Amino acid sequence: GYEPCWLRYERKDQYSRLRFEEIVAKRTSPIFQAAVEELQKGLRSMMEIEPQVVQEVNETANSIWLGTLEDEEFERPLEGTLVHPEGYVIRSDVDDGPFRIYIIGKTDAGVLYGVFHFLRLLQMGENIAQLSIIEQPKNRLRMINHWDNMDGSIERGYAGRSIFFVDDQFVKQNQRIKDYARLLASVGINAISINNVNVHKTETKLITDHFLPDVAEVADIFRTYGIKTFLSINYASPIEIGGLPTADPLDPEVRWWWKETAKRIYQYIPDFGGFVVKADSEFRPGPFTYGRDHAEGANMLAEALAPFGGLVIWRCFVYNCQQDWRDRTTDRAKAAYDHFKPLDGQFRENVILQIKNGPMDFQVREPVSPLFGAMPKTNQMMEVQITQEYTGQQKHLCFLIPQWKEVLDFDTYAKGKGSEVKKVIDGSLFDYRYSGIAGVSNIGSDPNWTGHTLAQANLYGFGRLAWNPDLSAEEIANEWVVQTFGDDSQVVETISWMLLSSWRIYENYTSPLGVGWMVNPGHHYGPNVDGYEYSHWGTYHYADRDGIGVDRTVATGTGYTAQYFPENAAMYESLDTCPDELLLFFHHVPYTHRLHSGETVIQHIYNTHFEGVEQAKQLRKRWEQLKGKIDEKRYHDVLERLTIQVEHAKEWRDVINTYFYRKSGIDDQYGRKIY
Amino acid sequence: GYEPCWLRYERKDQYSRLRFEEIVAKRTSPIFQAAVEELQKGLRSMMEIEPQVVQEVNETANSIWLGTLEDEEFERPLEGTLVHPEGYVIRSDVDDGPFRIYIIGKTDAGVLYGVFHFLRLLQMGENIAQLSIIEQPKNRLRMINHWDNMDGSIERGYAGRSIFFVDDQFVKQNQRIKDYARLLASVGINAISINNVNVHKTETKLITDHFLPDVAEVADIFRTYGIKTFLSINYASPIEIGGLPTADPLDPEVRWWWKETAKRIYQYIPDFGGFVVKADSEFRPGPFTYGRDHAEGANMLAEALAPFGGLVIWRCFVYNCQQDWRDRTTDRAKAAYDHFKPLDGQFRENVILQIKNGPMDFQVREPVSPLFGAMPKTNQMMEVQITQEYTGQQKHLCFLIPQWKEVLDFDTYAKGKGSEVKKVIDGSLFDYRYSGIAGVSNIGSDPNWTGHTLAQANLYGFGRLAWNPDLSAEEIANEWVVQTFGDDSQVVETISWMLLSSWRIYENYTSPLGVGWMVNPGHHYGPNVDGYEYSHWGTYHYADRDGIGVDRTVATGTGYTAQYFPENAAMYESLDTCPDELLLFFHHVPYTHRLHSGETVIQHIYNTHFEGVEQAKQLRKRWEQLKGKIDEKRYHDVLERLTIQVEHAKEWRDVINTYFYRKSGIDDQYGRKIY
Ligand SMILES: O=C(O)[C@H]1O[C@@H](O)[C@H](O)[C@@H](O)[C@@H]1O
Ligand SMILES: O=C(O)[C@H]1O[C@@H](O)[C@H](O)[C@@H](O)[C@@H]1O
Repeated sequence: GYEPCWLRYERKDQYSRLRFEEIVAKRTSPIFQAAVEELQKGLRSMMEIEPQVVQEVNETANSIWLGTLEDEEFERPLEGTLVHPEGYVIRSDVDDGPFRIYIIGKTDAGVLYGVFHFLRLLQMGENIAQLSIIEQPKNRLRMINHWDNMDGSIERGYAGRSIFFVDDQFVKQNQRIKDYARLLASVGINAISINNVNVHKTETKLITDHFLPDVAEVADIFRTYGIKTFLSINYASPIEIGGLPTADPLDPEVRWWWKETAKRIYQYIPDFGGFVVKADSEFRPGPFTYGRDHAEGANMLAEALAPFGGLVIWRCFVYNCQQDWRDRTTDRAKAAYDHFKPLDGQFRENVILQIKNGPMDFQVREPVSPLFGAMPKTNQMMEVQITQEYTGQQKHLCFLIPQWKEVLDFDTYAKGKGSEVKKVIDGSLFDYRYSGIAGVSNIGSDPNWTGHTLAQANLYGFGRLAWNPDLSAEEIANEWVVQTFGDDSQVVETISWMLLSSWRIYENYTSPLGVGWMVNPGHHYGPNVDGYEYSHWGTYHYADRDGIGVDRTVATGTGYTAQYFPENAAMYESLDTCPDELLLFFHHVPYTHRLHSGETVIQHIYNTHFEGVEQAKQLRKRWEQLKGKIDEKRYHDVLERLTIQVEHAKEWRDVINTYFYRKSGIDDQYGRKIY
Repeated sequence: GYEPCWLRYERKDQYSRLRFEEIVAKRTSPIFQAAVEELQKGLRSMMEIEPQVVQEVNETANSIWLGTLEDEEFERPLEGTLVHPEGYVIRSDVDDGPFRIYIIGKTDAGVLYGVFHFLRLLQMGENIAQLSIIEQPKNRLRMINHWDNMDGSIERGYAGRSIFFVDDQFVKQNQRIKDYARLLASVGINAISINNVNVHKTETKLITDHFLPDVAEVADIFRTYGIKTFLSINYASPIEIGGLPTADPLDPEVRWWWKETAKRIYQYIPDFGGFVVKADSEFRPGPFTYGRDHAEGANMLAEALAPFGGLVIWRCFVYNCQQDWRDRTTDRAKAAYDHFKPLDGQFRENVILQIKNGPMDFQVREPVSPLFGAMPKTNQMMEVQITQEYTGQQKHLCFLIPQWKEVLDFDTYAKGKGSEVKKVIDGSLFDYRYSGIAGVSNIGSDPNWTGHTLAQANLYGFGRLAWNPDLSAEEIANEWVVQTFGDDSQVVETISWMLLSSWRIYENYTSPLGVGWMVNPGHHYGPNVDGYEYSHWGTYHYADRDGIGVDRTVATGTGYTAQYFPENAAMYESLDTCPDELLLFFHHVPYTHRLHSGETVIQHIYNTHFEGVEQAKQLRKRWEQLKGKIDEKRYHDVLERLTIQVEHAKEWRDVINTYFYRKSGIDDQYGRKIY
């Protein structure tokens, strides 16, 4: 019914087989059982072998051994250096006898991640005669957030309907949820929230007996793949389901009601991860409704979960969603830092502030949120958007891994040089107890799971970066393409090229120089330069007949640059050093202002919009050269979306070029067609 | 549960009573019974009298006599001149004996309209000692179109939910539908379509046995008040409910299926009015879907209804709803004439083309649709929009009667001078068998029926103009206000002033000089200059840094002016004679172009937007001076909307002024505040 994505386990030829007679499973916990089952599946499918599962080694049998440190006869120095619970070692025995592969995990989940790594090696055709591998995740939380509603819709879902819910209930049975867990665990994802952060009427009851048995069945499947389950919650639940007159977190009965709710959930799900919370945002209720701050409001929930080891993931996407467009002092980009930096040191230790990559809202380019690096005493995790709300909605190709690496490698200088975002959220810089990264799911019930076949690369790559942010975009694309489309070197170079250039191509024909937006309101797809320009969401470009851009300087504008540490604040504050790609985010400038590229701002706009369309056509041409080397169905699936992309890109190009010709009155340098 | 609107029948003082002992009802048909009942109701409520109903006159009793010509002992010369079936005469007997009032109708419905006229006279405090009145409607069809959906919603409904439907069924019982019929009949409305022109899945079945008993119960109530019932239909019904493979009107089985459907409906409703049809518009299905023209498609339905006397009301709101904004040759304003003028002479005589007042879509100002006067061989009726989709959505006050009179009195010169639109649609100019006017309903389940209490004036005035287009706006406002709020001369002058100036006030702060639109897409409420400017609906202003407007001239633009007869075409074709209020509909001009008013276009925009807000404040101030002379509830109801209006008007003013300062770079002459 659906694609295997990157877990194809394609049958090898006769020159690429392995000889094994036994799999040694030293434990029989559900996680180990899932790990053995994946190994049997991959070996049968790739190697056409079915080794017998045993729980003690046969000293003359060729085998793969699965165990933790405490199951080892001899604990060797490599595995002895593991410190992370989900770490593992893979090593080939250097005896001249039988062939042995040891997969040694610090814990059961480490064996599962090691089993997927070993199968990854086989899919990629790597020689395993002499493996010596050690792997430990850098981020403790490696999470997916679902925006799924129980009516089956998905908020900002471009890949079909919910695979969890339909008709205000759980889908019964679950085979697809198991394969989804396999996919998530294969790239190391260890946590999931199954319901929309906008928690509506039915979804509020997910924390009540009416639905907890269903929640628990889903949690049972994920637990087997090392994944902890979370629920997004309605902060006003004490009123809406508890019959309380208030949801004030300082009200004693409210506090008790959340404690009782927590106790009840842990009776159904003893390892429940915790709650995700959108509060006091976009008209969703929160502590502010009762005159309290977010430390008071998070802490109350945190105390309810604390006896059970749960976590509060408190989202920092908070801002004035009723801004007066006339008010040029108010800057939405400043809101999250101004709201949360003052609260550093006031939160309970099982609270994690979840912060999007940028301070606005997942635009094709945004500078990094200044909150990263600014709260040494508070756990932080980054939120990225795998579903492409403003990056093409899986109609346009957009591999997001390069952008995420830019954010992850951005140096905040919080503790001087070498204070990259990745060190903030991996908890090493400030010693955070809990931290990491989360991504808003791009899947849905479409058979290819992500809408665009090539958007599978974004779910894959999210997981790889969450495991190790230092992985290059090039090697992540290489692994994904080889596993999903095979190892033909023309196929590999071509799709890797498409992926790696796709984000830049889409940026080129959409909003210029980091100013964001210029999208149709509502569904957010396609060009509309003035779409929100006189609205109340805080999203303005201020374009007029002379110039464009948001003045966020301290010298003459909103002062947003001061939220950065001095090295970055100065870079952005000055007109002459601000990087071109963010210029209009930080400065209001005349259309004739000359960029570092030598282009005027206006001619830059024309150039990237004309040239972006030419690059999308090139994306399609290169895919077409792969006909015959890709199966017909996926070939045509992707080709159809690239053609949709090329046609829509022409619209972006012409709407933006005409808008700006109409305003600026300045013609294209090269005389190209502006309507 | 709801307001009586203009049928308050307020108790008179002791110096304003009438003495009657009998009502003489010469017939006992349902219409007469409804007429007697209304007279008893009004006399009891106003006069505190309950004359006995009798069916033969008592020669010594003071009485009101109700009958048709054939019930008269003596048929007098006045009533003898009646020719229209719904005409009536009211005359006081000039005998010195008992007091007698005769209400003599050409038919039963004429007696009902005469009964409402007589009660209108009493409400207004007129001396009835010596009445001699003759009244005959000018428009044969005086119709209301409902945009009600069976889920209870109303498309472009700003006055609550449907009073007909809820939960995909009919509301059972019906008292409110009876009072609604009383209101419609009091202003002479004689036809109604109860369901949205956009006919969705459930609504398609309104022509099937599953719902026809319900339709018929509603039709029974309306029939008693002289109103014929119509249904809007889904042109694709032969496929969606009939199981046919096509809905091609030339397919023999499709033709038969509509004949059978017509026969079945007339078994439930023997005087069924007919069908309203939106076809080949806004993605709704029609003949074009099968490669046929609208004469072929209307005629097929017309033949199905013909044996039963039904009518096909075929809407002319047809256009390219997938226009390329780049294509400046295509002009949505030309579409209806180009589609239907070629078909003159091809339609069956029980087809009526229903044409909106203007060629775009009910904007605050549009020139008159050129189809009026252009089809001597085809019945035409005009469609107006009583619900205020683009004229303030009943948040802003907008009495539409002055605009409708401008359209009605517009001289097409189709047969030389004196070829006003009103003569086209009343059928006198071309001898149409069936013709008239329809209005899209502004009511809903709100207790005050129209959302804005003062929008009741629009339903009232629609009906009065449909009866007699020559009535002045001043006397319609005077009648409505006196009946709804009483006769205090400060109350009367004030509300009449508010009504009569409201449309101009709202135009002043919305789109300038007839160009239309500049509304938020989707719900269509409030300012958004570029809202549809790069969309596919054909609605562009072409504003740039130098100028604005649609060039619809023959000399250099779309040639739309040529659709008018020569006298109007030349007026609009020339830059110097085109009236200011339509200038940007017809010409693209520089912001510095000087109007007949002496204003430049840009300064005109600034002036009317600043001054419009000052006029809305004045609307509120004048209503406030009426406190104490209006009941508290309606006083506060209206005041709340006027305050909403004033605040929203400030938004319109500032968004449009800033947009145009940003584009034009030209400051306000007077130095007023432009953000
Ligand atoms: O992050 C959030 O909560 C919000 O992000 C926006 O990008 C999106 O339009 C919303 O659907 C969502 O609820
Ligand atoms: O007249 C029509 O059919 C259409 O008129 C528009 O003014 C309105 O936006 C639509 O809701 C409607 O269906």
